[PDB]
Amino acid sequence: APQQINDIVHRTITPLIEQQKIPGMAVAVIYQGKPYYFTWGYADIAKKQPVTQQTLFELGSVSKTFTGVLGGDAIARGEIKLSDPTTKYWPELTAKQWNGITLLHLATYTAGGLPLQVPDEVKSSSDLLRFYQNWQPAWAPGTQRLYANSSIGLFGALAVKPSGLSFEQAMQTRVFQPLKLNHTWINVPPAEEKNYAWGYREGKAVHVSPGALDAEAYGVKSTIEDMARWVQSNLKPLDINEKTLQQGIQLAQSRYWQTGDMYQGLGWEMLDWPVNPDSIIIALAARPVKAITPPTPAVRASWVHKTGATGGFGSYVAFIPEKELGIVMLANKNYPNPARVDAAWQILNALQ
Repeated sequence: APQQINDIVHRTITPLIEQQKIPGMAVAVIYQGKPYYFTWGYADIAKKQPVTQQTLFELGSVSKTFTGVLGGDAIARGEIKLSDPTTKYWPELTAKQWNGITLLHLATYTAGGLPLQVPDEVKSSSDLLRFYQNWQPAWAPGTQRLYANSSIGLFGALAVKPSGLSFEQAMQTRVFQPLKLNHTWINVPPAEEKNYAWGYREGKAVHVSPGALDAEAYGVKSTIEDMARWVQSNLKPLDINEKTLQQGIQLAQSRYWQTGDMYQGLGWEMLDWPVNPDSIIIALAARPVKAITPPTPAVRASWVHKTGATGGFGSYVAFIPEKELGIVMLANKNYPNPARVDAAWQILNALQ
């Protein structure tokens, strides 16, 4: 643990935790490819359980990076193509609006305004079918980006259909296990409950609620050690032995669409490096997108990132491949995104 790293980390995080009233936090910095870990505060306030390197946090939308890489791995296996119509994998989707919507549109939030959330009343597979059949697009496919769990969540479900595996089995077998993410879960097993932090919302201890497409969009829980390993795998996919997984990582960091200074990958979002935090940083923001035709392969000089939240948790991951530099920040309070990005940029800027 070089003193430069200790110093910038603690000097940035301590006041963050103070200002944001975060009960507990874990941070990993990847510096020249090696991880360094830091923890503060409480995984469970009532039971006075500390955050440790083994504490599980809800990743929220950072889960989409796993879905994106799982989908990439499926493409690499020749199981699906991003150019395939959604109806190839769900022929029961017969409503006319689906003509022209591809798996690429689903993965990148460009299907034409699918909603941020699947409604709470949607539980069964028949309920879900009805939901997508009834949805009325605001826009033609591939014209506007609207961040949507109902969009990437559907991508996740369809992407695994040819494999025969459940989404959780595919993710375990094809992503978690190969990468040795042995403390990363869609469903937290009873044996690991001792390590599962409570989230805190308005001072109340909360965990994520079950929902349709939860696993695919927002349901991964993980430790700071596994998340550091996830960042290492994404910083250097070539060091991964499994050919289709290596390829899938690369596909998830390709640039499919541009809006402003940002490029949409599968799960991951990217900006050209160098970049200031103001350019890096609303319940709904509809943005016109330009297609990148054809998509740009993963650019090493990029700030690659994803913010994530559940009711009680706030996470952030960012890395720069050309510099072998990265950070994961996991907290059991959902605090504002700009504060996450500022802190990450401050740390990585100091080390870069």
